[PDB]
Amino acid sequence: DVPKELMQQIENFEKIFTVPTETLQAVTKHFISELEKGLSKKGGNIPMIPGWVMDFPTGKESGDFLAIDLGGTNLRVVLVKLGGDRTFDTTQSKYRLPDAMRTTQNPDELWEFIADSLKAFIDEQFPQGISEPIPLGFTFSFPASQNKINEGILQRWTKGFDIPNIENHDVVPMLQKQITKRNIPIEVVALINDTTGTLVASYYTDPETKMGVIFGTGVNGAYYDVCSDIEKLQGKLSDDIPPSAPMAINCEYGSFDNEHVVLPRTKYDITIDEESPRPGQQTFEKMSSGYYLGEILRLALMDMYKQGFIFKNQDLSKFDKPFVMDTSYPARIEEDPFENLEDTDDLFQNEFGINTTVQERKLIRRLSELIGARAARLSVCGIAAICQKRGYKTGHIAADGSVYNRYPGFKEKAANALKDIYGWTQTSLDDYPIKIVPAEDGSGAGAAVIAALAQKRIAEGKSVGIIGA
Repeated sequence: DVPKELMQQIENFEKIFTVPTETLQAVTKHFISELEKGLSKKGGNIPMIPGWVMDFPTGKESGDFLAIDLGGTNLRVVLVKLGGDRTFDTTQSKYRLPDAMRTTQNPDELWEFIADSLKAFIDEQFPQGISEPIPLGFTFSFPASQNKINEGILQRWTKGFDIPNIENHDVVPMLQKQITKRNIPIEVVALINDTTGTLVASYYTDPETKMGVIFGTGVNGAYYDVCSDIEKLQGKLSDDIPPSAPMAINCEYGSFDNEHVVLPRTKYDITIDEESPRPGQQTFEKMSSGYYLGEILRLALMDMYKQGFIFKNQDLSKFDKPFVMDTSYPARIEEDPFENLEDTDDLFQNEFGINTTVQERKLIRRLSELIGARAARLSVCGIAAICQKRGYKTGHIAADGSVYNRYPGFKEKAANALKDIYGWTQTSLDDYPIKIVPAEDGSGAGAAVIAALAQKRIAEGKSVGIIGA
């Protein structure tokens, strides 16, 4: 179809958004230095946080463990029954978080709500009551600091929360105090980030697990390093931790390349960064998360409109507004099945009142493929850098997040990007030596499995954090 003028614009967009193999290998190479710098005494833009998990699950842990996940809307409560055979059973209940609870002015209140919901859960699940205490792990996916598995210092509220006297305090005793007040025999023994549970719960059912990874609104990965290779813990680990012990690391690598030395940032990426809540931060997350792809698309289209190629004589009042297109716009455009791109045509007409021609839809579609492919390719550089740092030649990468699970074609493109990085020659994704597979649940199962490892150490008197606490 496409006229010559549009065809030249599509070829300019191919040059802006294509990230060839050599760029991927240079990004990856710089990413491995940054991982190592984050583990050093001096530190770096990647935090590389010790997760205080110092054991690999054997797959034979068994018994009843609880996990709670404090989310945006709901408090989720999970009873996890470890089978002792690399399998587990879960039972969950969701307790919607009152509108007014997120912003209470009584700091005890939230902990009372969590303990009351625990009480109702336990009532349904253990009708004859419970005699010996059940270990609990708390997925607290707000910005926090820890020096041992069973503390959690809030650094700053997020997602609308705004409760006084909690920032800079340990939240574990606040929750434990309300549990003990109601006489529930539950012990809080672990506080984790959901990415570090993703790793640990997938390892329990699949011992080829080399990493846990999230491809969602936020991006993150966790893996096991080795305590002798972590310079910043030198002299902070008591003698009951062997030098070769494993140490789970929560990278928090969304800040990779805040120095702007390797990522292929375009004019559109600079504009996204400048219009965001925090310009200069979360650089790798802005370059690789699915959350920005409709806004990238939007800006490229606004450029074409302005330069007189498309949307001639249309009213753009509804379209010309930042973040009017979320991730599901490009996703739907990529899924449009037929050649004349009828779903895309309905979308632009119904949402924005814009009538397009077929040729305009082929440029929109081709733009949406280029942008979803770039985000998939860049998002695996952190996987490759960890496997190359640690020398994993084979293994499974446990993945989760809404982009990984739902964005069209993200899984094939992420796998093929690994292939390019490594120069593999196999031709089916199933024979690749490093495979991306569906993760187990990190918020639920993962916190419970971590609670099972911490409680065994605590019981034996072994260290669960640095000398001091």
